[PDB]
Amino acid sequence: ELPEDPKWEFPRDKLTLGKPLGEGCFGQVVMAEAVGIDKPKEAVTVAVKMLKDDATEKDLSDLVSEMEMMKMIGKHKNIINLLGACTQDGPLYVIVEYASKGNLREYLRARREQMTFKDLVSCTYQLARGMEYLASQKCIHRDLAARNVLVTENNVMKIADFGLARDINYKKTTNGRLPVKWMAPEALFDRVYTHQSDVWSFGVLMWEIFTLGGSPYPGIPVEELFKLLKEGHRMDKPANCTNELYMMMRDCWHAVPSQRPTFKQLVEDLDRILTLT
Amino acid sequence: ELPEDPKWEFPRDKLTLGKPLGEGCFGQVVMAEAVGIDKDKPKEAVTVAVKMLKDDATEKDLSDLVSEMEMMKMIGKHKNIINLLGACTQDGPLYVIVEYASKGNLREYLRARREQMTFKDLVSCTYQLARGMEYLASQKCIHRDLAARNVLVTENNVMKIADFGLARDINNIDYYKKTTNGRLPVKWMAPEALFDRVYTHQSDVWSFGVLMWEIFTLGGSPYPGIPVEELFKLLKEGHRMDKPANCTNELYMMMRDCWHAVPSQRPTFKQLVEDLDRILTLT
Amino acid sequence: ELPEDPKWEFPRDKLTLGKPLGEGCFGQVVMAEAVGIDKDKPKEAVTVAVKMLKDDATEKDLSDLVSEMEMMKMIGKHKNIINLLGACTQDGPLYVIVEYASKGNLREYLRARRPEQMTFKDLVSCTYQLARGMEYLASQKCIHRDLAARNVLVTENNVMKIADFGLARDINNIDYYKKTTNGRLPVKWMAPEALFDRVYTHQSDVWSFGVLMWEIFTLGGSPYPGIPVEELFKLLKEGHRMDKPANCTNELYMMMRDCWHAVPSQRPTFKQLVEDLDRILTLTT
Amino acid sequence: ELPEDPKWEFPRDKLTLGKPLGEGCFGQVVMAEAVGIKPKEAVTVAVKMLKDDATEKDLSDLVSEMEMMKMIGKHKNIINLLGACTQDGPLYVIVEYASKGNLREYLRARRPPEQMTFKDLVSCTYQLARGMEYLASQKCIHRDLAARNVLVTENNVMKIADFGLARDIKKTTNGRLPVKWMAPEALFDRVYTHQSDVWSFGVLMWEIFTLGGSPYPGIPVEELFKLLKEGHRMDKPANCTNELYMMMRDCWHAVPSQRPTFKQLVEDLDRILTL
Ligand SMILES: Cc1[nH]nc2c1N=C(c1ccccc1Cl)c1cnc(N3CCOCC3)cc1N2
Ligand SMILES: Cc1[nH]nc2c1N=C(c1ccccc1Cl)c1cnc(N3CCOCC3)cc1N2
Ligand SMILES: Cc1[nH]nc2c1N=C(c1ccccc1Cl)c1cnc(N3CCOCC3)cc1N2
Ligand SMILES: Cc1[nH]nc2c1N=C(c1ccccc1Cl)c1cnc(N3CCOCC3)cc1N2
Ligand SMILES: [Cl-]
Repeated sequence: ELPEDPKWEFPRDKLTLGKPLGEGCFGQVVMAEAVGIDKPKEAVTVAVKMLKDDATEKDLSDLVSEMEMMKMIGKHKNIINLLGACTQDGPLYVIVEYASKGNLREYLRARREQMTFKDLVSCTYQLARGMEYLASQKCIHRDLAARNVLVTENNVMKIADFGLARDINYKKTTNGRLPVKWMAPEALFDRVYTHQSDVWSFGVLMWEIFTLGGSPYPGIPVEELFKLLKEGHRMDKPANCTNELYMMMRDCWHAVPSQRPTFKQLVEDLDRILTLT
Repeated sequence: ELPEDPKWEFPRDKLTLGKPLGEGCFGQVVMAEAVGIDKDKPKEAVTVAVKMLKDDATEKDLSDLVSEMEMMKMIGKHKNIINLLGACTQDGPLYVIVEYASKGNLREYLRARREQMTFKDLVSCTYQLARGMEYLASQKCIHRDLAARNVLVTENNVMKIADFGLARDINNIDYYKKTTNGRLPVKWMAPEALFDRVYTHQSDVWSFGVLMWEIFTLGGSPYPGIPVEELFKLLKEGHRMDKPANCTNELYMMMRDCWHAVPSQRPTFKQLVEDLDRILTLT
Repeated sequence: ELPEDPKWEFPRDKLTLGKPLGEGCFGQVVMAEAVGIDKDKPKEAVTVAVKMLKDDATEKDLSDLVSEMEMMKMIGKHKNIINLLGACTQDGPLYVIVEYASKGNLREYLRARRPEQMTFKDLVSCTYQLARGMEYLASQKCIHRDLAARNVLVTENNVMKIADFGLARDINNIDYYKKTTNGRLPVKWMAPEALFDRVYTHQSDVWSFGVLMWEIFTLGGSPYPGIPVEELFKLLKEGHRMDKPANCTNELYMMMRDCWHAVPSQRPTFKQLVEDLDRILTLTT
Repeated sequence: ELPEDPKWEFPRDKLTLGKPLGEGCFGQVVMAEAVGIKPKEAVTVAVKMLKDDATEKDLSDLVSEMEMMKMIGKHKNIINLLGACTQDGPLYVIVEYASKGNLREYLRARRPPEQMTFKDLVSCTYQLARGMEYLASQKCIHRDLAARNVLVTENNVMKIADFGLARDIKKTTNGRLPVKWMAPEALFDRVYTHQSDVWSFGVLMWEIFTLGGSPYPGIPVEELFKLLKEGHRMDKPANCTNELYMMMRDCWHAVPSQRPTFKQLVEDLDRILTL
């Protein structure tokens, strides 16, 4: 039923299972070592993303689309790479890179052995760079939340959850099935997405980073949240982040999409900060 | 955002917060004692289940919860379907107040009894989940998600259907293929919904057959040993799950009947209510 | 060596072959004149077209004819459908004879007369004959799976006749006929349920009939114009349906849309199509 | 929708659509100017594409045909793949263009009542013969060898074509191949052998020597099996020299081991051209 790209395909037999990394509602993945993925005969360890016993058709449609999305994006230091994809006789298995420390939100939450401010800027800098590569490839993430951004072993940040991604190169969905708190007003109300919306989500992502994994829009119910955005309630600055970042961070959250800064602008703005810290 | 249902609204202050009865991936429900709701105008506390969106939320998830409140008001009351005691639409975050089932949901109700359950008792639940469906489909609605995991058993064991938020009104046009197929789990879905993208009343009966399978083989997963990806390939082939152990052939023939390839020829929901009534009567 | 059917047999000596009329992937038909083939008109030569194996013969083709011949025996005579007149089944080559329509297959014939002259009433009238023809098949519990405009032969004086019966199969006790999957059918004229669920029925035929009206209405135009077969599946799930032809009246177009309903239970059955068409037909003058 | 092989894929924009070049009931082939190939120049190619009446099974046959072509490689005397469009949009499989079409027609349109002489008739046989030789040792077999499925190349170079019914090396359905060109060994027991094609080749030789005349003239397909079951063999064509007639008999040998091997046939033919 599912055709196999020759370059991506990997034999089912070669791969070996490991203790499951996680079992989310979105998808199930099991850590595993796959040998000779590149053949160099190296038994690399790759997390595998796969379906649950009961899978929604949209999940089936989404994971497969997520696998396809990885092929288009070029290998980049920040975005999580796809090393090999399996579409054998058995159930579809996707092989991804393994990030030893888990997602960004959970990594900071476990460091409230300490996180110096320079590292926080560095963590922020890498995300901008990743988005910049995606912008060049015209891919829009649609999430950009700390909770699905894998931070790898030796602290190099990695973007993740490309299942929701679409290739940009307005009206295919109402921009539902996405976390509202991390979602842009333009997408929320008019159901269209653009690079700016990721930047707004990225603006929310910065609060996740600067609140040491803290949840955004504290004390506000999602139903209530529709109203504040129209009137302009933007969250106050996190303690650790310096004031200069806030003007940039707040600028990302804008009423009109055109005003919001593009990624090229953000990385360049961010590159200097690391230098003077 | 939210209007006013004078009969439906229940003030936030009257209802009391409680320990959570599970946190679903889609939404969170927390137990509550409803001071305000009146069994017969007592104004005495009655236990209840509050269903609320958890703060991290899907864009659709807010909509689905709102749809669930809207869907239930239209349905009315039947002894085989979950009640709809209250809503807190007027203020704060949406809170939906729905009656509580002591025994819990049917799928795990059966797994934990693999206690003693007589064969007929099992027929009774299957017979019952059929009476409820008949009323539900006689109100020009398609539940669209029938599965054991969503049939809730009350204390004293009276089966109540749940998760009504997904099902859509089919009153004058029968759910043409608008859907993008993210609506339902593949294992419990009908083939026409899976392939054609059309859902009719009959598709609940295809789903109902799997519900008969789950109930009959002690809350067991269907299409076991078969990956979802591979499932589609033999659905066209027509291979179907075999009769669960200790199930009478007559129920199995009824089960296979539900599994008819042609939606038009599947047993009508009235027939299912009618047969089981005869079947159950013998013993 | 096939078993003889006494009624169908037609002596080889009586039949004397004539020049060939087109070629197909199922074999070929050569015009022939058979003496007194039609009962109640004995000792007369009535032109007949004989379906015979192509010099190069597909094994499926040999089997195909045998099956095709069997279908003719069961359907029974009808003014609007091609009818078996006789058959050659004995020792030697197997010639199967079938009625000869002077004008030819309908889609091409229409393509003959796009501004010859064809008035709108004839186009509506022509559809009525096909709908009536289909009803007999529905009544006789058989389904013509490949019901498309190109295969409908129209006779001299326009008595439209159905054709290319090898695909159609009996449904005496089982309605779906779900066993056959993707063996040999056009995607564009296939119904949606059958294409995806591998089930065919009479409501399923009407969808093929639905398209057949469109081909006929726009002078034998190809169905689903400008859209490739490969990408047809995606639009079909989404609900795209071809637009009404410029020639078409609104009333016919609603029936066309009516014949394309997603749910088979909902589409009209052939009795309704013939009845609805008859009224529309009545007001033509 | 379909996995794209990087080597084979050719961008849709690059190849101008062009116009029709003959037709077949199963699929449609249309000539086109395909810029590029590693010439880096624009030259004509015939792309085979799904026809309007798309059979459900027809799509599978097209994919199999593309697959067959990929493994074979390139030979002088056999039509070989020139890359295919693949994943984006509609699927067109591209093959090399032949100028004069199928050989059977080419021979018919060269019957008197510069026509080919006897050496030219022999020359076609050698080419066709060597091509089977190239195909031979690839662990592949054509399964349908006849004049129509053989395509001449502008400037007279013969190329075997229409590779869909080939399975690179007996559970096959064996419904879709013609009775007359089928090997007796193959038709009756449904067995398929690399050298079972010599009979097909033996029949093919006959088409060339009578400039395309239909094989077993006067014998209907229905009655054909009986003659094959008993001892029988097509008559030697008038144009062909007697030495060839025996080759056909040798090619038609009752048991598969006995039919001359493709190297043998090709080697035997060379002497004849050489002589
Ligand atoms: C797909 C993928 N690729 N790489 C991954 C990974 N998934 C996650 C993950 C975490 C929570 C929820 C969902 C998921 Cl999918 C992950 C989790 N825990 C890791 N850790 C092991 C060692 O110690 C700390 C914990 C590592 C991970 N990395
Ligand atoms: C919406 C609703 N209405 N009524 C409900 C209820 N939700 C559930 C539930 C069950 C499975 C998955 C999700 C959910 Cl939300 C529930 C769970 N467990 C119960 N039991 C308490 C006492 O101990 C045994 C267990 C009772 C429940 N009742
Ligand atoms: C089986 C049969 N029965 N009757 C037939 C007939 N076959 C055909 C035919 C047509 C299209 C495709 C396939 C076929 Cl087989 C036919 C063709 N051409 C005719 N005409 C000759 C004189 O010029 C005008 C045209 C007449 C025909 N009649
Ligand atoms: C695969 C391929 N490669 N090259 C091809 C070609 N297909 C054919 C062909 C022939 C018979 C049956 C099927 C087919 Cl598909 C072809 C036919 N006729 C040509 N002629 C053009 C000029 O006028 C006389 C006719 C040219 C052709 N070229
Ligand atoms: Cl139906």
